[PDB]
Amino acid sequence: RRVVAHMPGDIIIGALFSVHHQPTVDKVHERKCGAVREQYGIQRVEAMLHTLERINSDPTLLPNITLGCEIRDSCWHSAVALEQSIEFIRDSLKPIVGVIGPGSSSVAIQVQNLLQLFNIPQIAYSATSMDLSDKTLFKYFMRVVPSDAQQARAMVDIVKRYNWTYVSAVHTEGNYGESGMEAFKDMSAKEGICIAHSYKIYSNAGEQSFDKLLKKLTSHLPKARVVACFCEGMTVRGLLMAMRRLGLAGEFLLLGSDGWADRYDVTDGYQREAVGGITIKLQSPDVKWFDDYYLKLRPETNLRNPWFQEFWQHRFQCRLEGFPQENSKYNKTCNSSLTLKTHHVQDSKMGFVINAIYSMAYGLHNMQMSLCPGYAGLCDAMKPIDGRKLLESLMKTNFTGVSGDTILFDENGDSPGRYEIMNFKEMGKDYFDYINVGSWDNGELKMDDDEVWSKKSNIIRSVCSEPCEKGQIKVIRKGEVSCCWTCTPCKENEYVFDEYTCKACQLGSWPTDDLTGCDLIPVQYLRWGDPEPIAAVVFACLGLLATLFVTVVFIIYRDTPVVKSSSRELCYIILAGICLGYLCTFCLIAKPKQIYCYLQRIGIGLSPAMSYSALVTKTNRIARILSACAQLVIAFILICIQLGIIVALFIMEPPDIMHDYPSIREVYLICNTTNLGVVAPLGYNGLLILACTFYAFKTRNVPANFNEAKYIAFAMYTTCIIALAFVPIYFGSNYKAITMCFSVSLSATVLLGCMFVPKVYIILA
Amino acid sequence: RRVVAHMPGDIIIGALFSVHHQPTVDKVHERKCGAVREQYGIQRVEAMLHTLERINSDPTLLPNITLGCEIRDSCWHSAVALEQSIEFIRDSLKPIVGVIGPGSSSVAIQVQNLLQLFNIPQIAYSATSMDLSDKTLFKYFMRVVPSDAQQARAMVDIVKRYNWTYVSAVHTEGNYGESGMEAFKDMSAKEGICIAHSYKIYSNAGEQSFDKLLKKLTSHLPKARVVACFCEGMTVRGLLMAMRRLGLAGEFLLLGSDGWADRYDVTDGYQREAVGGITIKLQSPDVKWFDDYYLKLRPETNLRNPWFQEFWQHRFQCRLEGFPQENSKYNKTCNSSLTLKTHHVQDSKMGFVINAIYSMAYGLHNMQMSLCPGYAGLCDAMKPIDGRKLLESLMKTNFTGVSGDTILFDENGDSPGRYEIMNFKEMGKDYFDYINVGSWDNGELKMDDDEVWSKKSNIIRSVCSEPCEKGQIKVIRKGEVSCCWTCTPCKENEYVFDEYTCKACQLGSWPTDDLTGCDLIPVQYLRWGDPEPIAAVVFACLGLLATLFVTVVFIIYRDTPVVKSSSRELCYIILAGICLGYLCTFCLIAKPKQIYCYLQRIGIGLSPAMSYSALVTKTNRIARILSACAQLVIAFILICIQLGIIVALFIMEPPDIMHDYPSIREVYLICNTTNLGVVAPLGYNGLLILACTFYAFKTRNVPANFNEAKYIAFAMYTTCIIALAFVPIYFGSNYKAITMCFSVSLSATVLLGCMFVPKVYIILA
Ligand SMILES: *[C@@H]1O[C@H](CO)[C@@H](O)[C@H](O)[C@H]1NC(C)=O
Ligand SMILES: *[C@@H]1O[C@H](CO)[C@@H](O)[C@H](O)[C@H]1NC(C)=O
Ligand SMILES: N[C@@H](Cn1oc(=O)[nH]c1=O)C(=O)O
Ligand SMILES: N[C@@H](Cn1oc(=O)[nH]c1=O)C(=O)O
Repeated sequence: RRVVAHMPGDIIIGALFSVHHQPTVDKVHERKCGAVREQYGIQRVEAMLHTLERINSDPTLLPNITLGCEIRDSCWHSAVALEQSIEFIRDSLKPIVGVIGPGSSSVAIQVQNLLQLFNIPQIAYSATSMDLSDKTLFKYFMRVVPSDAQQARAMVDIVKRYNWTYVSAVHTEGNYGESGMEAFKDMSAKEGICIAHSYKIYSNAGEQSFDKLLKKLTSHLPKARVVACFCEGMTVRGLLMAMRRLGLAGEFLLLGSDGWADRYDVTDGYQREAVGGITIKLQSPDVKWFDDYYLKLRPETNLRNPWFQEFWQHRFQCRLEGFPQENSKYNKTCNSSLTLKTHHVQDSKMGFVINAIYSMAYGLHNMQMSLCPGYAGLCDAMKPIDGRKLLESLMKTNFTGVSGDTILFDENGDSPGRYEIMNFKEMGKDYFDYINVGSWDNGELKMDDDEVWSKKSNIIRSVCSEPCEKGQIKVIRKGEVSCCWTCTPCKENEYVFDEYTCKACQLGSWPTDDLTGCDLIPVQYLRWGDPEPIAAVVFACLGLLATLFVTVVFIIYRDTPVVKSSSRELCYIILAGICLGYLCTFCLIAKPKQIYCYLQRIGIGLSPAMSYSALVTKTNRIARILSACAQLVIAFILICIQLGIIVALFIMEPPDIMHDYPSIREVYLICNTTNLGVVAPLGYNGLLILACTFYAFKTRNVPANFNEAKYIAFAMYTTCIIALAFVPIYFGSNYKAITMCFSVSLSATVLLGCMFVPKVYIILA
Repeated sequence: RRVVAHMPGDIIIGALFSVHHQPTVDKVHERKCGAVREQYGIQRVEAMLHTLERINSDPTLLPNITLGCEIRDSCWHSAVALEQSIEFIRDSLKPIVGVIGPGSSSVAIQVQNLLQLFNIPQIAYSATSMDLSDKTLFKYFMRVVPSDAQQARAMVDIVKRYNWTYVSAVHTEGNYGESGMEAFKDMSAKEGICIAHSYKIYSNAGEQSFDKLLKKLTSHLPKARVVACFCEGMTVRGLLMAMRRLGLAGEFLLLGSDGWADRYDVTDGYQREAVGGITIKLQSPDVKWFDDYYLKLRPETNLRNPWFQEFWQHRFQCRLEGFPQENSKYNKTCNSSLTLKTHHVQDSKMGFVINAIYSMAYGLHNMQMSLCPGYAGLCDAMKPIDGRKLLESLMKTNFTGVSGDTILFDENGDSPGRYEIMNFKEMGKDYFDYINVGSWDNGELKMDDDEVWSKKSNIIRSVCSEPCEKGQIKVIRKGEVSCCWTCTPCKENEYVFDEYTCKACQLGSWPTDDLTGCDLIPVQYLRWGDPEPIAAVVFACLGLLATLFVTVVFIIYRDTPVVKSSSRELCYIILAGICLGYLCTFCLIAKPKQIYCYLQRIGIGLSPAMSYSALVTKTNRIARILSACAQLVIAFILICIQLGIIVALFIMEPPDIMHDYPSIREVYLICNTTNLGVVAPLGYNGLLILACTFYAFKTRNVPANFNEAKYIAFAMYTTCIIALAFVPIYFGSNYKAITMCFSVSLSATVLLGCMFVPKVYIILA
């Protein structure tokens, strides 16, 4: 059977330390674990052997009673550890009062399922699963190291700190890896992280499995460069050997967990491939007295550690002759000058092992003090040491560790801890070692960003797509990982609403700069000034001066017989209307306002009706004679026909400015002028024009005072064509106001030019 | 301690049957399992304690040797089963050759991890998890039921058959639920299904936990109406209890699994909450010879089974007076008239238990006949029965099952099997039953869709969003599962590229019907129909007729002195140009072509200019005299200017068809006409017109033949005004061709109608 390392005592506590390597894949069934381990094996085994013969020699802990030990090998396998635990409990079918729990979390679970039946407390130093924190299933399990929830949080913090978004995930099969990845996914995908794929692999899988895994990992190589390994000690080594085999030598940045840590045995011979990796290590200062005791050890003297001779032969490649464990495999013979001092590395968690073997001692001491305070030794009430009492005392245990910090188990049998984010760099030529960079204690991580990536060209960001926010572009996600987007550009009309929708602005509106929001488009009107309104207003002003001159001539020659042929008042109402129609242009081309446009409508309406109606009455009188003072009256009544019409139109169309939007980009303001509200007065004016066309066609060339009718007929004919010429523009355009102004102005200055100008032209003679 | 049913023999098989219920959450640590179970307990115990006395009686199976037993209760818990297994192996520290392992995945693995260390083959009848198919970790585990991969495939088939896409999932904590749900998730998310959320719950959790789980499940009533368990017996019952408590009676459709099967003890008293649910049950015909043995049992005589009296007093809520197990909790007593024939239901896994026991017996028989073929009994070669040999013999066993089929173990340790879909329907009022509605065997699925939902208003398909492949509204996904999409339209000119993106068509193009594709929109041209161009062509034809009449008169009355004041040809060329006007109109309104382009340009550039040059020469000769044949040459030199300038513009701009895009919806075909390419000939025409105006008023009214000077000046004035009247429309419009046609026509019929016509007006007398 297997060998065991006894040491005598009054109270015996067990331990399970992974002295030998994991059994190979092909010999799992035989359960014959392979090579020996130094750090995880002989160092730990020696620690107990010492940290009990310190406790025994110390009078202040457990006086007059001697803790012994039975240290037994678990080969880091759940099957072997279970058989060893069975060997532990064979006595209960001297009793074992407790064990120092095996390193692996899955192995810890397997051994706990058996130990809790016989009420045997178990203390772990490296088991770091969340699954072991549930006291319903694991009542008799306590740890001196924090859970790996905090470790997953630390890894997530590291990932989020360096913009890393698109990462790959690898985890060892078991409880450690499974729980690690579960926590990592749950608490990462929430915040910002985005896992490309997750792969699982056994520690003892063949090289073929690792090759396949590396191919699958390289499948996403261009984008996902960070691999987040909640993996174990040997899984990462397998990955490194696969990397060496496949020729890939630094396209990945492995992001380890507390299986890689500070360990040198996982990067021996493959330092070129793992350079740049970030690991997370439970903090524990190196003990000193253990080194002093350990370095002086020799294979000749240490008989109490049955694995010592084999390890001694394995480390320095030679053989021992004068001892049974010759192991003739090694050729040369060891000389009496070899020592462990050279290339001596004391692993992490050597603080934790001693802290455990203490916590157990302090629990025993407290329960001894409580049960029989008077006696000093094994009292009658202690001979069958009760598991329940021991666990009750152990739950509330509280002391100072070797590191100087204090140890307390909370309600979950757990102890708090701080992480230390190591980094694998290359100091000199062919010289690699782990460099402490950061830390993480209770959600706060201090990181030396300078030490990692001693430059500004850090590792390529593990992102699926570049930041898509340069302007109008707006990301669309194609069903796959929510962190792969395309850069589809929205249109100029819309602005980015969120980041996945862009929404159109109002009918009169435009997106602001940088597409941040939307704001009202500036309004445009016919400003006072401008090219064309000057050409309008100068025409209007010169027309006003001309008509003032004409009325001055009229009033001067008030009683002249050559002009006292027609009704003088009739030849007045014309010019008054002309003047009003002239000021109509001025009140038309102006800043749109409530007070202005109704007056503008009145101007465009009445003047070219009343003046032309006076002309109609004059032509009526002439044609009928070829009456009395009633004609001035009929004029007034004829005018009014229109005043009533326009006042009626004023009701359904009150003067109020509305904004016009011919296109999405420009906005104009005009009042309630409408096609129906303009055509009707223009229609009436047109009807009057057609009525007076008949009388024009009647008069032809009648010999009158200075041949007035001959000029007025031609004038009215010209006005007809000028009026009908401008309709296509006015129907469809944005120049309605200026066109109306021009049309009115040009319709005027023509009738006066032929009805009054020749009279004034010859009035000088 | 815990009682253990014995039966003496030579070779003792063990077994673990869940006689008692799972220990409550509060008393897990005490390990006191609660109430007794009939189906999963006493029925199975009675089965084994018979089959192994039928086998003993049978001479053809294991002759001259008597199989025994040692049934123990696992209480459906990992902890209790482990201690029972320890009790099994205590002898090996009579030996137990093997066990009929517990039917529970987690319990199976827990017992296996202990048994394989002692080479004890274990056969499970109800452990269907996938994890137990690995022979690297579970070399000593065989089962007579198929794995859960097939069951997950069956559930996925059922889900996909009824269009169910947005589903919710709950699985019992443990190896069975976890593995089953992992397989279901993979195999569903691969194909087309879409899980809203996944919940995990322990089967023995309090009512508060189930209430919280049901709240989380009701968080998605509107869409996720199907919840697909893969959960255990006493987890669907928890769901039903929560449904009863918070008053849901059909808001969900539970889709059960092998755990639910058709068990009547998971819906007793909660039928109203579970109506309509679909379950999956391993097919096993009811064994008949077992019923005859079972129904005749009496508590007075049956003293092999130690649990039988307790079960008897539990089933009939009474107490037995004459035996120590009085259990005075019950009030009334039991008369000698109770019989198990009332409401007798046989569990749906009684085939598999007997099959497993037969398998173990046949394996033992094979190994017996191989090791010592001659001797009939237990030869000396098997006093220490080796577990390895027994496992080797078991792995290749092959016999006929109780149901009728054959039992064989493949290389993976499991056995083939077929499933049976079932539906829990309310047949009569206050009467419910499980109805077989199909089956599932090796991939192919048959379902009687008529029996389930005997209507068309079935359970609403659980979809997060309506299928939005309608019209042109596209699909956008929003950071949640690629099944909860909001449907948005895109622009009318845009056609759908794929299900998620739409893009606009070309500058000149339009999306086809149903927005599937894009096609070239037909071009729009100056159609020969329509009222306006028909009127234009009629006017051009009338102009041609007028010119032909004029030339007929012109020639008839050529040499006559009344018209022989000016050069007939000076007049003729004018006539040639006026005809060329109408020819230009004809060549303008047509299909725009390469030839027609330059022809139309030549016409418009030449005709009016060459006519007006002759006109100005004719006017200026008379004006200056108020000569000879030099007038024709001095006019031709002016005519050459248009030819030169048009040739220059021809060199600058070649004639070609140009396709214009006024809007995204309208496309026209026009020529390469340019503003600068037409303004210059217009400029020359204009300066010629103003020169003619200058020459006009000089002559004013001159007495000539029919007083030509009287009319021609007025005619040209009319031409000038009509020319400048039409230009605003041509400046802004889309009807350039027809506007130019009208302009040319109007400029025509005036140079003749009152300049040539008066000459011939009195030519007939
Ligand atoms: C990205 O990382 C850099 C430092 O590596 C720093 O700007 C910050 O942590 C991140 N920036 C953004 C915009 O997320
Ligand atoms: C939905 O299921 C029905 C059968 O129940 C069948 O038409 C097809 O599988 C699905 N129909 C559509 C339109 O996808
Ligand atoms: N921490 C791991 C165990 N472990 O694996 C290694 O390779 N080192 C180490 O400590 C766990 O909690 O399971
Ligand atoms: N089939 C389950 C076990 N099981 O759970 C129940 O509630 N019934 C039942 O058979 C498994 O394979 O784990």
